[PDB]
Amino acid sequence: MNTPKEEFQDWPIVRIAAHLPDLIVYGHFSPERPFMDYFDGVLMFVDISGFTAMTEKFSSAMYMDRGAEQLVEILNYHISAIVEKVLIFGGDILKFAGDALLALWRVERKQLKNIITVVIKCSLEIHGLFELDIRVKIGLAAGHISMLVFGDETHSHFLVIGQAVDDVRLAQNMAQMNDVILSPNCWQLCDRSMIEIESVPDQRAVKVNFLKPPPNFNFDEFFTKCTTFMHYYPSGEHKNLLRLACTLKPDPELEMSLQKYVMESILKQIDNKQLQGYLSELRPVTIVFVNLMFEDQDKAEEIGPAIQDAYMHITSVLKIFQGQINKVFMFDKGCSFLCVFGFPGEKVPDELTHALECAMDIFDFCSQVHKIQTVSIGVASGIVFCGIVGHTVRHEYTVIGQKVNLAARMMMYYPGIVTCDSVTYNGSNLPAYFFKELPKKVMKGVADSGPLYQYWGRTE
Amino acid sequence: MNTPKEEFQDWPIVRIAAHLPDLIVYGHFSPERPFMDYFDGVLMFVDISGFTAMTEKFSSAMYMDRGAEQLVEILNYHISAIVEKVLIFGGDILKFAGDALLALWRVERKQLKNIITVVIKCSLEIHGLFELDIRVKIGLAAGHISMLVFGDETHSHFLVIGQAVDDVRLAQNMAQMNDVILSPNCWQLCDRSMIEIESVPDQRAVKVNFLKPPPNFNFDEFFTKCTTFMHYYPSGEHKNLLRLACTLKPDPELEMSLQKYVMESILKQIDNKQLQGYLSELRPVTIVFVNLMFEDQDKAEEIGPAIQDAYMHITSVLKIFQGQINKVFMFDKGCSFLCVFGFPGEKVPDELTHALECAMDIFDFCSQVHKIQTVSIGVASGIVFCGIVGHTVRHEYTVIGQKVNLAARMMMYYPGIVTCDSVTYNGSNLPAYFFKELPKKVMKGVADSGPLYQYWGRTE
Amino acid sequence: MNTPKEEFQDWPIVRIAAHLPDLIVYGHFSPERPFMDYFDGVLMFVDISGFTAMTEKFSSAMYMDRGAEQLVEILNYHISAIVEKVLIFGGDILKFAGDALLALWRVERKQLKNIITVVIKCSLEIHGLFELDIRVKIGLAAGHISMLVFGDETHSHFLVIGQAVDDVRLAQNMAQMNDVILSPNCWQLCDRSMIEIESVPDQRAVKVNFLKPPPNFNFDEFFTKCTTFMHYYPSGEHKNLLRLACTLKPDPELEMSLQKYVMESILKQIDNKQLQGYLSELRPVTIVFVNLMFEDQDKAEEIGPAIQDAYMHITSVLKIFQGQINKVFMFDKGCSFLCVFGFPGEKVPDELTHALECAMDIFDFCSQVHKIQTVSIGVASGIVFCGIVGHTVRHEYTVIGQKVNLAARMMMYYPGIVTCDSVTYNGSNLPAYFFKELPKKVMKGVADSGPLYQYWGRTE
Ligand SMILES: Nc1ncnc2c1ncn2[C@@H]1O[C@@H]2COP(=O)(O)O[C@H]2[C@H]1O
Ligand SMILES: Nc1ncnc2c1ncn2[C@@H]1O[C@@H]2COP(=O)(O)O[C@H]2[C@H]1O
Ligand SMILES: Nc1ncnc2c1ncn2[C@@H]1O[C@@H]2COP(=O)(O)O[C@H]2[C@H]1O
Ligand SMILES: Nc1ncnc2c1ncn2[C@@H]1O[C@@H]2COP(=O)(O)O[C@H]2[C@H]1O
Ligand SMILES: Nc1ncnc2c1ncn2[C@@H]1O[C@@H]2COP(=O)(O)O[C@H]2[C@H]1O
Ligand SMILES: Nc1ncnc2c1ncn2[C@@H]1O[C@@H]2COP(=O)(O)O[C@H]2[C@H]1O
Repeated sequence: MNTPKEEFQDWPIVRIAAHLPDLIVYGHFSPERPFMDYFDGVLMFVDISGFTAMTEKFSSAMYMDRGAEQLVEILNYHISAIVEKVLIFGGDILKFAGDALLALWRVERKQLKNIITVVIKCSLEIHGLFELDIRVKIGLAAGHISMLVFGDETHSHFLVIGQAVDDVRLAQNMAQMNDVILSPNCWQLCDRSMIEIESVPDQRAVKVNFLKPPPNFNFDEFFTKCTTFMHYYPSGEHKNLLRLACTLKPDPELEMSLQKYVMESILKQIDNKQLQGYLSELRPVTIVFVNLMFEDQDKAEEIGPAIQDAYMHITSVLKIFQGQINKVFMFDKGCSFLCVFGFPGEKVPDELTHALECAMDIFDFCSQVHKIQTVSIGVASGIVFCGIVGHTVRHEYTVIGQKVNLAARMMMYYPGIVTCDSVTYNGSNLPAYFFKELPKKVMKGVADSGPLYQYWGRTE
Repeated sequence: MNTPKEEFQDWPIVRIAAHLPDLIVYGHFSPERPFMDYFDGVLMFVDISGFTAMTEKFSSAMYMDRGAEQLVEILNYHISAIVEKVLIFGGDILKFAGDALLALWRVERKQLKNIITVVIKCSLEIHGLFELDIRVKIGLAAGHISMLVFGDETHSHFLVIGQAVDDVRLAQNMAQMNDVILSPNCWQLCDRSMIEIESVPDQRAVKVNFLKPPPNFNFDEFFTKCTTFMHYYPSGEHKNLLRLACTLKPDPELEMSLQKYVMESILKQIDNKQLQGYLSELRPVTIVFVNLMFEDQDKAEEIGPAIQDAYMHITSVLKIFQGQINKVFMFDKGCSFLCVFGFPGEKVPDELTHALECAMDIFDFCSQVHKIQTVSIGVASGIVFCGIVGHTVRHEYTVIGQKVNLAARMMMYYPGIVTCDSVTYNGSNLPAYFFKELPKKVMKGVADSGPLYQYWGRTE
Repeated sequence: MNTPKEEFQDWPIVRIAAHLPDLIVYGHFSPERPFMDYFDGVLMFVDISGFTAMTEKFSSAMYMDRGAEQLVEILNYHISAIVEKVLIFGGDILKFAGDALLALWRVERKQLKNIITVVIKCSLEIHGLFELDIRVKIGLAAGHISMLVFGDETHSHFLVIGQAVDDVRLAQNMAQMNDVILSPNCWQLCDRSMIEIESVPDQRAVKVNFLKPPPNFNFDEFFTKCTTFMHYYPSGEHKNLLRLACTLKPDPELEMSLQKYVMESILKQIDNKQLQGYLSELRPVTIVFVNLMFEDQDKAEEIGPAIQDAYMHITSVLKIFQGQINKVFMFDKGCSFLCVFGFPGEKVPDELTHALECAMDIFDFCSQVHKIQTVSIGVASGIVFCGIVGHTVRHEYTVIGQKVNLAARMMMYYPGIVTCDSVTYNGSNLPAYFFKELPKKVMKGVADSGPLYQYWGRTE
């Protein structure tokens, strides 16, 4: 009797699971919204620099209208290699945002010290692959982490929250190219007998210099000990897989739960109802970047109800005005929603007007949600890259472009108002007195923004 | 000199062959129609219960318009596992019908006894995989089998015929969930020293209790002996394949012959001229289920010419009225054609009227074909699942739905007339006196049919 | 720590590289046009006979509108096997033209003798696979070879040039079915102690009879020695691949260079923006076969500037009149461009008129380019097969059909004018006095051409 090969089965549930972390795939938590949970872990925030500028260059004539295809290929080639290292070192990729990603090693509190060594080693190997003018910067944090899941009956979103989350962002932002930086708490919890560091001027964070293993040390054996504490590390018969999620079996209840996190146009491609090619594009869109600031953004039980309330109105007005939520994350200050008008299927003239009216509506509503202290929204319009970024086994739809960065910076440097760029202002069919021309601010990461405006709105 | 890997070649002929049994793929018989051949074998009829009800539930809002995708995935996950067991035990899957399938072990007469043991073991392992409220029922028969091939210059269809065929259906219909039932002849021919059974009240068929191997028995060694008699069992260099048909090589004469069995829209997908996704759908259709009854339905030489004659008119009127033959099989009483109006590409309003006029035409013509004793047709309209069901190496296009079952039951419980359901009646643009409202019958497998009607037709 | 499988990555650059030889993929030469380089090598020209006639037959009703699909499958099955042998013996496939291909073993001059033995062995094994009424004929040449690359800022084309190139064509044209013929120079350079031959009446070329290895000879060991001189032979960790090009890594500069050789509609399919199926078709087109003759067609430095100049005008007028360059090669006499009107996306009525006006324009312009001695153009219209031919790892878009051959023969047998077939003449919307009915010539490879015409043009 034969024992024939089992071909890998690439069921729709497995293709769905590529777009999600283990934290959600194996989370089995309540469908109630907001849902909050609490755990401990180590966070790694990896940023490739230089892709934002490459994006502008891939629009030029030299790429012969295959700029989107060439961009996603070279990006995925590099990002895939980082993803592989994260996964092989036992991490869970939570989200991709442009040319960056955020990874988590969730463990019980007593194992944080040893897992931090693992993550530092991972980071140093990652820094290694990049010895294309592209550099990698890495921020690490460790400690208490909260998770929020918010959404409605057909869509779900998650976020991680708390000091470790704020810390990992602060750390990555101080990093110079090729630095691995540790949060203050990460450095207080780490195995100091092995991690040689250098102080960072005016900061309590530190920079990793090198690993200094002791005499009998064997990283393989140590790693193996750490894998006792890693619930989903592929092992035994599945030690040849990058993710346990590759073995997920059809299960309609689980699939119903997981698909709510994934955009409809992505589900269409998963379902072989649309060609793979059409989601990689360089196309004119409007970014609407919404920031909600709270009194205490480390306190999920306070902020979760507010984010949910805001989300319920945001999703509804986006639907009216033809926009979509591409990504949500916690900033240094606030919960941000990266919203996009014009992407795969949704398109118009008056797209600009709609973006601005939608922004004002979100501003007016969210400003009155309990516990939201300040709302800020930046609106910018131009050619941006849209596509699936990452590795075959772990990837997400994301946007990359100078206008994405400009909207984010606008929302940060002009808090409490709705701002737009010049493309949006000039292009909109709105009268000029609905706007106010603003003082020009020098903005981290922005060469020349062009004139900027506040959308003051219809009256006053 | 290198000896590089040969990648599996997934030629169009191999993709075609997935839709057909070895009986046709390696049959090399005459292109004349009708063509009849005669052999012996063991039949297995496997029915999954519960999918029909799942179908109705996958239309509900909870599935978020991915009901067809979710249904076919969970169905294929389960059906694939049954297919694998059948193939590994040496069987040939003849056809899929909804959530059921029919498999054949063709052997010389002296080997029936030993092959029945093989098939019983297979069935018990199948019953095993299912220890989703889904149960499996299995009917087994053995003896003389006839095959009919009928068709025209561009389409071919096959059927198996005779007492063993009637028996395998009777056996499966007495089975309670999880039973394996043997036909009377199967039980008379089997190795009684090993097969422990229980009598079935008012029946000569029996139910399998267990296998009772004797002292020196080794199933592997026994199976190996049986494989001497199995012409296409994958072996040697190809022992890692589920089917020898996976090695089929391009051959335009053979492909021309085999494609005649496969629907045009399936050939389009095989040819990479249409996306895979679009054939899985939950869509409103009309089923027209035609039953032809004969004086002796076990006698191919009598019934073959009649089926061919009926087929020639059916295919032509279906073409006029935009219908298609989805499946043909022998019932307990008769040769049935499962015909569908509205599926992938063919669609209209007046679809209902056309279904009814086509049905009446088929009824009038077939009632006058020599040797057809009675024609019965059931017409029902609703949402039905349409898609490719089975395993990657062996699968077919089929339909599943409560309206498929209702049409089949109508045709059986109201013989000699054309009947329709209420959806079809109310929806048709035909005057009401073309119909007659019928007494309601309690019908095996039908909760509440709604009012039913006879299509009496234009005059009388 | 796991070491998971790396799945083959089928990046867009690798899919591009399938359409090109190693000569271009790893050539890294100047973007200047014309670019010429010089080397030595052995050429093999392999022709399958019989596919041209199969093409006409795959249009017949028996193929049930899947003639293109069936044709490309059976062709690729056979051609793939020839490709594999060429690659495993260390050759580089330069181009496919219909059911023929041309392969190169580039080596330093001192190694020509031993490499010729390798190529003869390859050819004898190829002749072996074909012991479908299809025969294979092989011509071999060896010596100095020039390469020309010509083109503009977005398209590139290459050619090989010189006596060895002329010789390999002459040799293949004398071959009877199943012959392997050596050019005079090939026979003068080969290892005569091992290659037994037969003279060819009125020719200095010879025919291979057999290999006569000496006593201690071991082909494997000898082959291994020869692989020292083969720059890209897959080896070590990559000894299981048919081409090193299968390992190519994303590199936007390299991809920008390589894509210029590949048709836009092919790049669309590579990019998963169009279904694979649609490029295999049997469709009515017009072939415009342009031949440029030079005083000395073995002298790249003379002819390269002329071909470039001609190309610059040809590409521009083709664009106006909706045609495309499908292939370019050196004939016995001249550089020929195989141009096609009507293929995937480009289509009209007046297609015929346009083909003829485009032809006349090319004729008038190219006749005045310095060093072009004579221009000849044949225009023929009918159903031709268009599709990707070859192996998964090495294939190209090409056309096959009796009308392709007829246009080529017209251009050769009626030099110095523009000729057309009867389909083109009758179909064109041009007045009859724009033409001249020509004497009928018996033409190598042409049963009955129908009446032929000179397109005399508007005036005289
Ligand atoms: N896809 C994306 N998702 C989120 N942010 C992005 C994306 N592309 C660019 N950016 C932002 O650009 C911002 C600039 O400031 P930061 O680097 O602190 O934070 C950065 C990101 O939030
Ligand atoms: N693993 C360690 N344990 C104790 N001290 C350390 C360790 N690694 C680095 N140091 C540092 O030795 C450093 C010398 O450089 P700094 O001035 O940056 O700050 C000093 C300490 O922070
Ligand atoms: N795809 C299908 N093909 C044939 N029959 C079907 C299908 N789906 C449901 N049924 C029928 O529903 C019928 C009800 O009665 P039986 O179970 O005896 O026979 C059953 C099948 O013939
Ligand atoms: N393999 C066998 N050989 C002989 N008798 C059998 C065998 N298996 C079961 N029996 C049964 O022993 C059974 C006791 O249960 P029943 O009353 O169902 O019917 C009786 C016989 O049919
Ligand atoms: N795709 C093709 N490319 C080039 N030539 C072709 C093709 N199909 C048929 N032919 C030609 O038919 C010609 C007839 O003469 P030759 O055999 O000398 O050269 C042959 C080829 O050039
Ligand atoms: N390898 C070889 N070395 C020398 N002579 C050869 C060799 N192979 C064949 N011959 C031939 O012996 C041949 C006898 O046949 P021909 O008349 O064709 O021409 C003669 C020579 O060309």
